Amino acid sequence: MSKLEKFTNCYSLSKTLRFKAIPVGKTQENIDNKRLLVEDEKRAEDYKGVKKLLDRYYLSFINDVLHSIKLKNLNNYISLFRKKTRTEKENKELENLEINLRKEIAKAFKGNEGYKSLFKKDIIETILPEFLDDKDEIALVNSFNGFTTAFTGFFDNRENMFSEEAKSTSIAFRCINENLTRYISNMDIFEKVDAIFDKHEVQEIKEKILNSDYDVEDFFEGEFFNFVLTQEGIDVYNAIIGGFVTESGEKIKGLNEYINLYNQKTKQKLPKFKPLYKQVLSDRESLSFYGEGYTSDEEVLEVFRNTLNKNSEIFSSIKKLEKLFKNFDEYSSAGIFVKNGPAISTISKDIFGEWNVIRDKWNAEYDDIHLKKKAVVTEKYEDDRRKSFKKIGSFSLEQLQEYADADLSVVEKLKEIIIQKVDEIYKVYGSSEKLFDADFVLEKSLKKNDAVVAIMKDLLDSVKSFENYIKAFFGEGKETNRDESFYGDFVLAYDILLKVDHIYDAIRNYVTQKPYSKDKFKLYFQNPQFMGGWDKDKETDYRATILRYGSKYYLAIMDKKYAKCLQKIDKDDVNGNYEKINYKLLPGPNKMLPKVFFSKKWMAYYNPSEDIQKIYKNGTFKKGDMFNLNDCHKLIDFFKDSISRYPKWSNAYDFNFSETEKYKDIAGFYREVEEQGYKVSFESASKKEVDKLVEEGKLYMFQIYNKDFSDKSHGTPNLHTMYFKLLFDENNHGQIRLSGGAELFMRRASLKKEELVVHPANSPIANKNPDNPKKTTTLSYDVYKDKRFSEDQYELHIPIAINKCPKNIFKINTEVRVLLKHDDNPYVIGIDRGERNLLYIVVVDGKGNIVEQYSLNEIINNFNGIRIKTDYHSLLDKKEKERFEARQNWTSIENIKELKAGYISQVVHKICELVEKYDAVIALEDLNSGFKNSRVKVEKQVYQKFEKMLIDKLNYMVDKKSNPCATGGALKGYQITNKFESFKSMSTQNGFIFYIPAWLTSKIDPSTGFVNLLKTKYTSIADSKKFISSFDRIMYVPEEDLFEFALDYKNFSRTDADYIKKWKLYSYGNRIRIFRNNNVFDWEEVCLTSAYKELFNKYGINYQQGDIRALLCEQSDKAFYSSFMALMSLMLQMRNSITGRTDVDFLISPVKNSDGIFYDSRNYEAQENAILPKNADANGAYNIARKVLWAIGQFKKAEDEKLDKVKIAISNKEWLEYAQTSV
RNA sequence: AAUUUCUACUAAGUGUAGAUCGCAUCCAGUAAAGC
DNA sequence: CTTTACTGGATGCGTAAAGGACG
DNA sequence: CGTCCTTTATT
Ligand SMILES: [Li+]
Ligand SMILES: [Li+]
Ligand SMILES: [Li+]
Repeated sequence: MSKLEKFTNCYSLSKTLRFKAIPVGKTQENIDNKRLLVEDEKRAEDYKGVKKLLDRYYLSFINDVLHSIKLKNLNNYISLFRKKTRTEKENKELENLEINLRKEIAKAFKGNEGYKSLFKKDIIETILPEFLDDKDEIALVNSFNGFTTAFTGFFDNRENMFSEEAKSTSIAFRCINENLTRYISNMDIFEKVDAIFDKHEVQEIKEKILNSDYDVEDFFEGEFFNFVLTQEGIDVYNAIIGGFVTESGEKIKGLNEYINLYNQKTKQKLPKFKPLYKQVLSDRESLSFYGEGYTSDEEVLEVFRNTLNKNSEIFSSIKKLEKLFKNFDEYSSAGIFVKNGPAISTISKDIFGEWNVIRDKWNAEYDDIHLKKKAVVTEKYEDDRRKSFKKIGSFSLEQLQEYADADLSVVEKLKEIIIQKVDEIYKVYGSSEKLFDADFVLEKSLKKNDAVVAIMKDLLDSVKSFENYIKAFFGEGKETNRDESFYGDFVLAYDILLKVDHIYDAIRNYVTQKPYSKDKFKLYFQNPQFMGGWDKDKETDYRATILRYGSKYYLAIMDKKYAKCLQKIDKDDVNGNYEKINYKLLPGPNKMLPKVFFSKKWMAYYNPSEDIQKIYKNGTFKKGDMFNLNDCHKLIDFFKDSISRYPKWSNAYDFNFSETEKYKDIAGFYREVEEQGYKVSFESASKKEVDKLVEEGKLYMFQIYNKDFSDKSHGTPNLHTMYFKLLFDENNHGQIRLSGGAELFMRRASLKKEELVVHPANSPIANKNPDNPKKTTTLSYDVYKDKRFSEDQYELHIPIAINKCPKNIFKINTEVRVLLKHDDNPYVIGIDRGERNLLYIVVVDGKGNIVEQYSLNEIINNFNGIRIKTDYHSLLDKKEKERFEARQNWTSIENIKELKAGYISQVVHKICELVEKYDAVIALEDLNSGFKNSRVKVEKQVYQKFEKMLIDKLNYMVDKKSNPCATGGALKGYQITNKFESFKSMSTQNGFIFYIPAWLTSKIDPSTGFVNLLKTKYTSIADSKKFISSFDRIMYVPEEDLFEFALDYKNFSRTDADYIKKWKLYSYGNRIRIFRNNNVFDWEEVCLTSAYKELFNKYGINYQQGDIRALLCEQSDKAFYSSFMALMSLMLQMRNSITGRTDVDFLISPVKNSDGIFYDSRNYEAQENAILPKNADANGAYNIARKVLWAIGQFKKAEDEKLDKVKIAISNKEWLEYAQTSV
């Protein structure tokens, strides 16, 4: 109640409502007969074409400056960029260059005298008719002579490219903010990593790529940046890091690939280079050579038959390649060699049926020489054999034959395998023989034809495996004796079998591309600015306006021939009438007031004093050093008077302006003009005459519609349906505004009506919810799946503006802090991410007490005593593998983003219900860019989506049950998050949302606050002795069958964070440890007390004998100390989880609380209403909430002027003192 | 298994509950197969 | 390195009346 | 000379 009511009418945001439009009467008939849709359909294809040529001219104009630009003082900026210590005044110096570098580039585009005419009608009527050289491209631009204003929104998309500000679409942004920092950051890495590069390695990149035209060290110089400003230069720059592939097909390595190889052999971490992003609008042709994909279905076939049939050389290559293996014995068994790699364990199996025998046979050879009888199997001898067994490049056929135990002979069993593999290829041809015939004609498009592709995929994979098998027989020699009589034939065939590798590529890239589909196309009705705005004065100009016949709204469109048809209509007293809109709007007071009252047309009529004309030009009314109060007043009084003399403004609106002596800035005056400048009203217009204007075809008319508008619906409306009703409701005092810019699309059907999945009428359908007690619905009418796509649909996109005039103006992050300082029992919601639970909620009160905790793997809703629980976590898993296995098999890739978004809508609702009920703030994890990456297949892309749709919902929060006119309803929705502009603008707090660090959120004891600040990984014998002696005591407690480890953290290093210091550890409980190598489980449950006893017996230790600290240090053997750490590590292994297993994810603590009992999360997961976390996941969210409860505690001390100075970001040291004092 | 549209439904009969910012442009990211 | 897919973040607009060109 | 398309103006 109390907190939420304050946040209404806070800021201005826009949304868009969408509606199926349905033609009224003869409207569609006259539309078809006048071919209006086909002209817009043909236009929307031509409009994408004219835009392509327009990009051609922009890119040319773009590169005229970027080729010849040289940046002033680029070096001087770069030095400041890599400064190790910048001061806050020195900090300000770097910006002004960076601001001027964008200014230097941005003005260089504008500096051309042809800049301004790139975004006016001249570019289509004049400039592009000159630049273009095609006779057809010249004609597609003439057809658009009428329509240049239809490009206005496209010209806006192009002036952003020439912006000077830090805007993501600006070219100046790309070159300086993005390319430079990446280039300069690479500049620092090269100096650090110059060491590893061989002089030939430097030259090989120079030889292959740079052509010795410049050296590699040249690029990382400051003054060579001007090369990479263009896309053409970047491709060369990105090549140094990435490399490229020549025409000759050699994979040249790049500096980033070399850094990895050094790091993989020496196990160090040197950073890799960042490639540079492309430049705006570049038509970038890649440098690496590739064979172009097939244009059409017919090509793919004609390649597939000709290249793969029996006659084709590729099959002939198999037909000869087998002959060599059948003739294998004839050639020297020392002249043929099997290459060495990891793929040779498979080879050992294909002969004698076992993988590791070829490895194990050779390991007996390397051992006997290099195994002196003392060792027998030291780690070095076992490990060194791994070094030798991959260094070997190949194996002689005779060297393999020696390994095998008789009778088996490699060459005879090699002759066995290959006949089998050529036959399996022969078998796929048997199934696929129909594809090859000259006659055969395809039933369905290749992408719609899963049956024909699986046939191609089967023949291609059967040919791919035989080749991929044979490739290992090359041996990369480089070999002393090669039975070159054999290999010469072998190379002749295999190089021709290598031709499939391009075909497997190109075909995969054709078959797997999404099928052709017809996008919806905007309707214009022969007007470039059709339906731009709703103002009644413009109704003739735009030619579309809204009508109302009770509970149904229509969209009327007046044909070009009859622009003023609806204006001559008057009320009919007796017969039926429509309600016709009388929309009136005054957009942009700051722009519209000077435009009209300083215009040439009215500059004479209003004679503004000589003072005025200088006041506006000198900008004395604007706030700043220029601002004068009385000067601004003179503009306000001038604008006030001239509006009163203005007829179409004064009459249309009812204007109340507070005394000019009361305004503090010109913004205050424009705001009232903006606020009082909008009026929506209706008039009466005869139904019989309007309907006559439809049948005549002078007026087209569609009904605005969604399913809530049906006369068969008795259910709660869609949230957007409410907004639409409110726009014209008389109780909407400007909260929601009908804005201009609507569009009307035509989406032709994409499915056939008869073919759809139909549940036949009067035949019982089965219900899928196992809780629904009615398992059958017998309907008297058909249910077509996706019926909305089986017929042509009209689309109407109506933008609205919510709170265009914000009354309540204050800082939201501050007002949240003010009310948390004064809430006696404030509530906090805790939301925790995971891979075992997608989202987990924990709700706590002002004292840290748990009221609610449940996982959100499954969404539960009840309606009218009907429960339904949907396992959205299962749906995301099955749909994920329905794309993985779809990607492998070339099949269709299912969409999952809708599913994820559909999941969030149920979650987004549940938090808002929780926020409404408990009046609770929200607590999320502080994640920067890095944490998005995950080791295993990730749904945490759901988490990033969870934020967006949550923040968006809180931006205007509505409950569809509250009365719209009441607070929290449709007209007065809550706004409890700062307006969403970008993810990068965010701070630690966003209104009710707090992004809090996750350190020590999970691996902490909720019962006591205990944490593992110990490092236990094994370093040496000596450190373990210093380890043990630090403890206050190590003892055996026999009456409890536990070991007790009392310690003071102050004796250990890097333990400053903990508050209590004095902790007594225990071996209580069981832990989980992962193996390092059949067996039932890949993990085991170690019993701690039953393992300390174990360890203390192996080295003859009297653990019973009082304190054991001196006793354990007595030992002199490494195996005792290296094993002790594992026992030590498990005691502190608070969180025990196992991958992929439902049962295991529990938190167990080694400390006794105030009542002497350990925290086992399992002793809670059984409870329904637990008072502590049930699992390591809920423990996270619980602490995430408490981290904020600490932040609320900070707010309780400070004073209302200074809450902005309160920092919500917890220090690691304050949090431990709080988790241990709270209990 | 209907939907402005998405998700889950059939919810008592052409639908139910929740959510839904469109349009255009620039850019990037992930997965997969081949090399 | 490439190619295909699907997916998402950051920008602009969400306008009437002046302006001009045109038959 | 009225009509339809193009430009414009910045709290
Ligand atoms: Li509804
Ligand atoms: Li995926
Ligand atoms: Li179904």
